[PDB]
Amino acid sequence: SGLQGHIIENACVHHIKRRDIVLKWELGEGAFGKVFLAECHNLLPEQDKMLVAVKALKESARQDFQREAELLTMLQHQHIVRFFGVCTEGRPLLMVFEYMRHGDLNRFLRSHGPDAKLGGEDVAPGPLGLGQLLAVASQVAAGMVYLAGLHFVHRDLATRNCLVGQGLVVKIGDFGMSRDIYSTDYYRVGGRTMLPIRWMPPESILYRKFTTESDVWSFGVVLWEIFTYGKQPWYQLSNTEAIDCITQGRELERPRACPPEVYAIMRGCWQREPQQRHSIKDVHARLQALAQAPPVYLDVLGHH
Ligand SMILES: Cc1ccc(NC(=O)c2ccc(C(F)(F)F)cc2F)c(-c2ccc(F)cc2)n1
Repeated sequence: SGLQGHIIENACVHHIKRRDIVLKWELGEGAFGKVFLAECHNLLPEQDKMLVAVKALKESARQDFQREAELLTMLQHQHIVRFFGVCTEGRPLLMVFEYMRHGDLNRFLRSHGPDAKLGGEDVAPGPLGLGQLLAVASQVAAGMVYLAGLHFVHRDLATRNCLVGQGLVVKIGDFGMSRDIYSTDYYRVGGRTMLPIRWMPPESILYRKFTTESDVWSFGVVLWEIFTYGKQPWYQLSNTEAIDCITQGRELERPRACPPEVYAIMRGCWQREPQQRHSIKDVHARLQALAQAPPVYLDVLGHH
């Protein structure tokens, strides 16, 4: 449950008046609640009014909301979805986040991939270029560095759990609806429990262990998703065949658009032994340089 997992190991929360939040329309809905585009007044200076994404809590779940909001208030970084605070006067209780114009990273990758149907404000016509793909991956890594820095275990790192804003700014974050919107990205064990198996290392599938290291493995899989324009990992396999391949040491193939150097960052996250796995700091440091490298050096990395 991500935020919940960090709470089960271990207020500065900003409050917003209901009259300062004006609900416009729904963006999505699930089981834990729904998301609305809203207009927020007197939130930030030199703006007066601004657009935000509002999570409306759908029982003794009100206490959960408060600790989640406390955790979200602490979790502030350039590549973590900005949390503005809560509205606790009257029901439904709301969490207020920034509005991310391009939506989740998976949706954005596929819409700028070779399988997209078809204007070009933040990015060029046709599929994303190498430079665009690298900057994307680096921001996700930066965000994961801040999380390993604060010693936070995500448990569900995937491009569907990242968001894209104006000027191609990518941040880790979701509104708790991935299980409803991307149900095929989870394996239903029984009753309620749904696991993102295609993104999980052998110790999370086999031993049910979740760490900072199972999170670097997921990043490796996120790196693969970036270079395949949001394709589902092990798409050719059923849930049981995918569990089998992961537990039997199989590695995901090198994507077409992926340079051997980027594939080496991936393979480093995919070491069977959690200890052997490369730290997120170095995975990020390796990606920052690859992203901020001259086009002369970049063009020699991408062939054909
Ligand atoms: C059922 C479910 C599953 C997963 C969720 N996401 C998280 O726990 C999560 C969100 C954000 C970040 C980061 F890094 F951006 F700070 C890290 C995370 F692990 C949620 C969720 C619950 C409350 C909420 F305000 C937002 C999302 N709910």
